[PDB]
Amino acid sequence: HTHRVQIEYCTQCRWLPRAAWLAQELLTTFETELTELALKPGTGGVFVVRVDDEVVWDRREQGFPEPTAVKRLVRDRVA
Amino acid sequence: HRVQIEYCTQCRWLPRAAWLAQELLTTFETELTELALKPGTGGVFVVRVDDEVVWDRREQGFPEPTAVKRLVRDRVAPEK
Repeated sequence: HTHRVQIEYCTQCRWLPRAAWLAQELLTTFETELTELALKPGTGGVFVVRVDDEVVWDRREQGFPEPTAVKRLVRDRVA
Repeated sequence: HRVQIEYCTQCRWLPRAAWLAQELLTTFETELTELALKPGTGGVFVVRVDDEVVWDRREQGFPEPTAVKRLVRDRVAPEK
């Protein structure tokens, strides 16, 4: 466990459940490479995934975080 | 306010850890800066609030939502 992942979801948009889901998807696939995964309540329309402080996925740029797509971008950062 | 949940990875406790995270984040969304899930060793299941352990499985058993939410409110901000 050496890398950290963070998911910032828009709280008002009731996106906690999908954030939680993604957290489970990522933690189950990268449990051995992640030191921890954090959920950060966000402002409005916000839904971003960060790996080691670096943004890897932004909703209003790449759309909905499809598991596969986002898991591939997260893996590259933890080859 | 930062909360952390360390669950035993080998025990396949990710799902229950994720559930609790949702329970706590939905009740304390306005008081928490973030809630983290930390994969743990064996049989481990503890909840921490501001680095302070508030719930430990092999001491208080399964993290019943109400019980644990009350202890978390106690650290964060004692309201109803």
